Amino acid sequence: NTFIFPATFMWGTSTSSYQIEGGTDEGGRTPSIWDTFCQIPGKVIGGDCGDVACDHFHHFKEDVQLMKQLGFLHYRFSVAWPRIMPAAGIINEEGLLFYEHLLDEIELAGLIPMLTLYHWDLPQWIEDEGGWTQRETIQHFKTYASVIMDRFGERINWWNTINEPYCASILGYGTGEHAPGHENWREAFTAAHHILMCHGIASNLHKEKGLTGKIGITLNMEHVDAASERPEDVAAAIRRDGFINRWFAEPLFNGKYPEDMVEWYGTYLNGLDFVQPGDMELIQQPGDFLGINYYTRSIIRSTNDASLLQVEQVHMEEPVTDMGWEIHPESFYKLLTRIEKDFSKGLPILITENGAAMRDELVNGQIEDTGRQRYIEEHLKACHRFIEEGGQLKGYFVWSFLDNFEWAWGYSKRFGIVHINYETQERTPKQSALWFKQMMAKNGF
Ligand SMILES: OC[C@H]1O[C@@H](O[C@H]2[C@H](O)[C@@H](O)[C@H](O[C@H]3[C@H](O)[C@@H](O)[C@H](O[C@H]4[C@H](O)[C@@H](O)[C@H](O)O[C@@H]4CO)O[C@@H]3CO)O[C@@H]2CO)[C@H](O)[C@@H](O)[C@@H]1O
Repeated sequence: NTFIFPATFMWGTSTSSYQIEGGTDEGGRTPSIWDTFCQIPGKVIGGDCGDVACDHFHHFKEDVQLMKQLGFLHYRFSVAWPRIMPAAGIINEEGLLFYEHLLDEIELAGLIPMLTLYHWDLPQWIEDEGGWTQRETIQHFKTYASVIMDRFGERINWWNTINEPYCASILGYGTGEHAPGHENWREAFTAAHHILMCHGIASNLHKEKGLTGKIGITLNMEHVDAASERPEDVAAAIRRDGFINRWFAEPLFNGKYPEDMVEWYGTYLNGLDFVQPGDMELIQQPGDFLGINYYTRSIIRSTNDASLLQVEQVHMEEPVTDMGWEIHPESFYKLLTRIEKDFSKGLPILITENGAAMRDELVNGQIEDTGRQRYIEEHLKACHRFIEEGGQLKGYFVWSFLDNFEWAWGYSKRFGIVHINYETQERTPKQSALWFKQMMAKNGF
């Protein structure tokens, strides 16, 4: 019962600019879609916003240091587009300088970075122009991806293009639940096609510059089980699987959308009119690795309701996070397995986000987060059984170095291995972070 991981296995943590940085009106930065969205009554638990957050804008030196001391080799962060492109075609030099310095600190501690170009903080001025439902957005993206790549990239070992196109498009324009908060399936599907092109856009800029860094997109995926053996339930689960995974995984690897999904969406796709000649080829570029974010599985059953997919998530109460999310590590094994067979057929796979939000309690200045630790460990064994069976898992970034703006959940949800005290801003590593330090040292509990 030992779990030793490969020699070269990549151990990191991740964050995201809007969720940790704060300094929203500082340093030339202008409002993102989330600064607006967060203000709409009822959209984010408690009214919470990304103002201040963990204030990583001023604390960046100690955070990257706390990583070093926690025995991390890799750090995955994102760049806040609004810090870089605060208005149309301007290039804010003070914003580039924050990341440059952040990168100085990174290399000073001897850490290896991964920069995510897009992690959901679209500059509002772009949403004003139409947001992700306009092709022109892609040109703006180009502008933004070009600056970051000239300014860095002799320096960046790992490029991550889009984080989770599913959330920014589907939840962003479709269900309303993420910024900017639209409820329009036509837009959602239009936006998903544009964001997926930006991965391509950025993949082209990367080769035209001849950079040596690895590059890849990140999809959030979810394993999907039918609720019962009834056929309409089996059908239901096929639809959920197409809706999160195949709609985004298919174009990237095979240059097409899932036909059953295209048939199901029908009128909302307006005959794929948003697809110009050459787009799908632009999209279909798996690059150097597949980034995956995984948290839980869905148990799906069919309904005959008014929703796009006509599906119901059966709400499992068995081991769950503070988010109602079920801990089912076996399913992380079955998802990794399926990703290799379809789509990724030998390309390196990186888990760019994996973690859990449990209720925390400070006790004698320590955090006994046995749930979070239990959850990480279990999924790491699921990650282990997949390696050994010939799985191309090369890396694993624990989601969230720090407790942070947990989107629509606000600050009510804590995913950090390092506890943030929002009254004083002081960082305090939790028992799980101490566990992760011993684990990377022995390279495998
Ligand atoms: O929040 C931290 C974390 O989250 C990630 O983004 C998450 C979201 O937090 C979350 O809101 C979201 O929840 C889903 C869910 O997976 C679906 O089952 C669901 O589908 C619904 C639907 O909204 C209805 O239209 C319909 O009638 O049925 C179904 C249920 O049957 O909708 C929601 C949104 O409410 O999903 C995300 C994961 O996919 C990030 O991925 C990550 O970075 C974060 O750390």
